[PDB]
Amino acid sequence: MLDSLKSQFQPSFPRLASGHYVHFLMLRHSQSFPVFQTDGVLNTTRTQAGLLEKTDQLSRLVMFKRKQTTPERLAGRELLRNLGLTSADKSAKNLCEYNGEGSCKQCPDC
RNA sequence: ACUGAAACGAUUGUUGUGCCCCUGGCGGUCGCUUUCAAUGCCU
Repeated sequence: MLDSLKSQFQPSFPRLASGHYVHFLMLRHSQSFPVFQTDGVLNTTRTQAGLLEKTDQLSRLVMFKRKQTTPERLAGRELLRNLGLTSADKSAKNLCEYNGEGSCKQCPDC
């Protein structure tokens, strides 16, 4: 499989966005009691139940972009530190810190 | 530069501590192992 798909991707990262999108379609299944909260309650919104022309509204749980992207993002940074591509030590030449001035400008996460 | 670029309401926490299905209660009451029988027949 991966040997055939190597044609689709860019050969190096472009300056301008070119309009090649690889989309991952997933079902995230709860396995033990997640708590997607802000403001002290589980985040919810009213939605229509389904696309087939319903009158019927339905309160569904919302997992915000932050609540899923950051757990993916940070699990990449700890892998890069374990491979020794980036460092946690302030005296290293390949330091990367998640939010402040000390963010790298080179590493895969950035 | 989409009023733009990146953006975890988070960290920690035992529904806990004590508690006797407990107390009282007769398997009880009535009941004939009974009824009939030649140690017998001869010397």
